[PDB]
Amino acid sequence: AEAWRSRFRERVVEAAERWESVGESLATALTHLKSPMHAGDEEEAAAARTRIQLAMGELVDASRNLASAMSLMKVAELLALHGGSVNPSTHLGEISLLGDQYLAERNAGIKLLEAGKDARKAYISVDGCRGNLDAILLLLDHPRVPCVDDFIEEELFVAGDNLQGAIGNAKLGTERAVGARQDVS
Repeated sequence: AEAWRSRFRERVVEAAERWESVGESLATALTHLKSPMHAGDEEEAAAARTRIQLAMGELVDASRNLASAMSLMKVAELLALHGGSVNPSTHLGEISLLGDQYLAERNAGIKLLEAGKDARKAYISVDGCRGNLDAILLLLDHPRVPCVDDFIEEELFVAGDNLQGAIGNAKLGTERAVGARQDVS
């Protein structure tokens, strides 16, 4: 009923920082993916590869900070499940079983559980976007393929769609994590 609650707050505070970093990296990645990419000239292909490598660097940052946010939020939940348990040998089965003396942590925990889902969906969508950008890199090395620029256009569209999905998940996840922070601050 004491120390774990501070640790819980610190983890929620740090999770919200990670989430805000994720949103910034995803947004910057998308700025690189707006205009068309072309393979039919070596200079245009090089321009496109550079844009892709910039986007990829932002997506690695986003993925890392998503992985950190998930870990932090999970540890916070477990702090509460163990900390809130009446018997020192056992942990609570789920956050909604927390006693009403820990209402702040219980309210925060409910948000962290859904933020966890938001983070996992964002992570998956980022990996999808990466997959599309990897496909474009393959297509840029086959300029003689008929219709190669149509295939690039297809993959670029899907990359943006996947990334826009992640952006939406991160918006919600960040909102939940800041809500959780507010619950315990």
